[PDB]
Amino acid sequence: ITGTSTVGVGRGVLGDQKNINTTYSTYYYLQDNTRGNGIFTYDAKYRTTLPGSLWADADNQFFASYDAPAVDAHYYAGVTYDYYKNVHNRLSYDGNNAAIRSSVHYSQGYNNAFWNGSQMVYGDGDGQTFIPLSGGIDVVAHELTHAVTDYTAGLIYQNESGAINEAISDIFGTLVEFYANKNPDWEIGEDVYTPGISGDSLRSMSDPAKYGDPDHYSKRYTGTQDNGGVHINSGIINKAAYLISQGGTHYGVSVVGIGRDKLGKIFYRALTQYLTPTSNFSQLRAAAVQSATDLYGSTSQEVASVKQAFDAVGVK
Ligand SMILES: [Ca+2]
Ligand SMILES: [Ca+2]
Ligand SMILES: [Ca+2]
Ligand SMILES: [Ca+2]
Ligand SMILES: [Zn+2]
Repeated sequence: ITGTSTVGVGRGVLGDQKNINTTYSTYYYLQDNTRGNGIFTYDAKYRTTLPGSLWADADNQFFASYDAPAVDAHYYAGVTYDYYKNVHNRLSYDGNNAAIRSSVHYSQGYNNAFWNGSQMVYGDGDGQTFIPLSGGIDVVAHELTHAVTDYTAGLIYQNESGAINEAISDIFGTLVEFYANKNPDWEIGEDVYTPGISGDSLRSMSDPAKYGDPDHYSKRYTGTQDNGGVHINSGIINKAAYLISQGGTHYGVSVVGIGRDKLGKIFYRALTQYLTPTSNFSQLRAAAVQSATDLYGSTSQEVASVKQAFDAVGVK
C-alpha cells in the first residue's frame, strides 16, 4: 500500500518487546519501506491459501498473542536483510532488492516453515512439538537463505545437492543468529522446538550425531526418504562448517579454526561464484578451497583449515 512510514511496537513469540517498521494509511500495516523494495507480512488466517491479507492493525501496537508471530516474522526478515546487505553486499535475495514476503498463521497446528518459491510461510506449531516458527531467528534466516540459494547456485532439492542446499541454509541461519547476537549457538531451532523440554533443538551443527544425523561421509544416508536425506546428510556439511569456524579434532583429524566471519565469506563466495544446480559434496569441497584461495592465498591457513575440515568429515 501507499502511505507514511512509521514505527510501531510489539511483543514477539518469546515475549520480548521490539520496534517494527510499519506503514500508515488508515490502518497501520506490516510493511517496512526502509529495506529495498520492502518487507511485507501477511495473515494467512489459519488457511493454506497464500499469501492471505497484508497485516493491518488499528493502533500500531502489537501486543496481542495473535500478533506475536507476525511481529517476529517481520522483524527477523529485516535483520536477515540487514545481514546480507552489510556483511556480503547483497541487496535482498535476488541481489536487486526484491520485496520480501512472509505469511504467518498458516494452516492449523502446522509444525513447519518453508520458502515456497516466492515467499516465506510459517506455521504456528501444535504447541508441544513447536511454538510459532517465526520465533526463531535461525529458522527465519534458514528459510530466506533458500531464496538466496535459488537465485544463485540453484542447488536442486535432491540427494547431495539438496543436502548442500540445506546445510547452506543452516550455516547462514546460524551466522545471522550470531550477527543479531542474542544467545547465539550452533544449534538449529532451539528457541521454538519443544517448549516443554529445555536444552534440545532440531539439529546440531557442532554435533549432528546428538540427534542421529551423520557427521561423517561414511555414515551418509543412501535411501529415498526426505528427498534422499536432504535434512539428514546436511549434518556432514554442517559439521565441516563448524570445524572451519571453531576448530577441533574429529575422527582423529585436527582442524585449526579460522572463525565465523571467514567461514561466511568463504561459503558465500562458493555459493555465488562456484556452485551449480547439481554440485555434489566433492564439488563443494573444491568450490570452498577455490574460494578460500581467491580470498586468502593458496598457502594460507584458511585454505589449510578448509581442507582439514573436509578431510575430517571424509569428503574427498
Ligand atoms: Ca494493535
Ligand atoms: Ca540461540
Ligand atoms: Ca540456534
Ligand atoms: Ca525445547
Ligand atoms: Zn531448509
